[PDB]
Amino acid sequence: EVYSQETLAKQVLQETFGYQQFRPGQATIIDAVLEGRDCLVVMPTGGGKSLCYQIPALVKTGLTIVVSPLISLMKDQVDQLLANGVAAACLNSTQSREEQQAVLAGCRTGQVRLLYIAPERLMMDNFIDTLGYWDLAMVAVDEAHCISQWGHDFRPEYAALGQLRARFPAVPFMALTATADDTTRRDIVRLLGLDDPLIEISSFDRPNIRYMLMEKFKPLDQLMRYVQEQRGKSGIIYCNSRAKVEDTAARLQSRGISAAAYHAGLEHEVRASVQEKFQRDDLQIVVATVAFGMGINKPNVRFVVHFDIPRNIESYYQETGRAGRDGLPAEAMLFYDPADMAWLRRCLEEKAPGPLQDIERHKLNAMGAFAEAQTCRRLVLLNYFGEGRQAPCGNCDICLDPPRRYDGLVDAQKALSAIARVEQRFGMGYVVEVLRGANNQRIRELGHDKLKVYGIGRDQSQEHWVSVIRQLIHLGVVTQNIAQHSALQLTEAARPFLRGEAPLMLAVPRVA
DNA sequence: GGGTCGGTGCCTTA
Ligand SMILES: [Zn+2]
Repeated sequence: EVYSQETLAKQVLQETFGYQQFRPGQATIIDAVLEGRDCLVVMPTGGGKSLCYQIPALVKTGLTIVVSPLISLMKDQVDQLLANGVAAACLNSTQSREEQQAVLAGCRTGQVRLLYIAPERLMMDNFIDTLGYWDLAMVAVDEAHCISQWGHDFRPEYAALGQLRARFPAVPFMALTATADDTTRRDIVRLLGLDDPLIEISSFDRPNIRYMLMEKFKPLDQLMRYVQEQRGKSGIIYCNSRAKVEDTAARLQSRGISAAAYHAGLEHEVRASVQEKFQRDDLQIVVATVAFGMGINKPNVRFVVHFDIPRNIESYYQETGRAGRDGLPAEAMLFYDPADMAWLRRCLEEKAPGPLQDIERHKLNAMGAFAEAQTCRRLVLLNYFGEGRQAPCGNCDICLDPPRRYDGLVDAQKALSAIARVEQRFGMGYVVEVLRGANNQRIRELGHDKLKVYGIGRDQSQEHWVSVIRQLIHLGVVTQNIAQHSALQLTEAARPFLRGEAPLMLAVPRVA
């Protein structure tokens, strides 16, 4: 029968949307849902995510409920559908009671064909009761990765949508998202109760995006230099904390660079104005927390900067994926400091042990492995998402500037010697002063001139040496014990490196 | 030389 349903779908594709043909995989997804099967759609490339549920919604007789994470997303999606003559509506707190009653009346009557709604509203026990007295044709959960990303802590009603799926077993369910690795895919199936879903995964390759990493040495200065080299094209700078995004914004506005902070601490209409100025290109740069995310419709973001490393590869992929949507060259730049990773691990140890923390820890660890990789950045991303590839890309920082290594036994002995010289007590900021024998008070107030480690490594610049110590921490030769003021202690692997018995190769740092 | 670093959003009708 399959041919009959697709022709009805093809007609909707042409009549209400004006498009000519289905693109590869669109037909197979729409076919599946039109014959009653559940579906999980992971579409990082393709741009036809919304059509995958909106077209079967218009072919099926009955109501389609679209679960949506953001009020602004609901409104934008409803607006586009009404512009196409489709009877779409949404429900949210910003409406009046009279407005909501009219939406619900249209739902009972069937005037409304697609209803956009947040999980917190839909999962109310009495609301689900009134659903039974409608003609429900399909449920589609947009940005379904929220089920897993938020359903366990931030917004628990995202994990309750399975209760809805169990209440209406004969109504097909769709989960659709742009970013999801294997763990997230199975979690969506599990928490949503999809019954043997068709799983369709498109490619994660964005050839026009250039993945770049720079080691954080003087962060603000490097961030200043990178932006001033962008010569006024649009971009986003992500940081962790609201305080940081507010500070950095003011520093760039101190130069005359068009830049504005964005975070959830700002009143909402401020958020709408910054998002709108940015999108109409009257604002060059947005400094932002993760709050600046879903629903940003801007085709010409030319750079996305991560001033702080994200928590997992999915977040990094989704965030860098906002760049170069027009297909023209764009750049992703990550300012990496291993200290930011250890800060992220603390935040994780701060939470309850168990399987959820085990996964968050592995996701974090994989992100740190992406940052530390001495191989094509694109090969790490693609394979992490299960898309097998071995050919390096030629458009990452590893491919364009291959790593170069030098014998570090000399420099690492000079460093490993000077860190034992303090008896495990100084931090990295202290220890690197003695290796370049700069003149200051505690190198005499404690008496740290009468060591031959003082003034031994002025030969090379400051970035070179703290890079060495970071490399030794990564190899397990030095620890950073933050339980005693970030002092560098020495481990048991340190021994053969001071003796010169073990060979050692170190990479030069990432610098522009 | 400076994060002393968390951060994401629905929904309120006793
Ligand atoms: Zn590459």
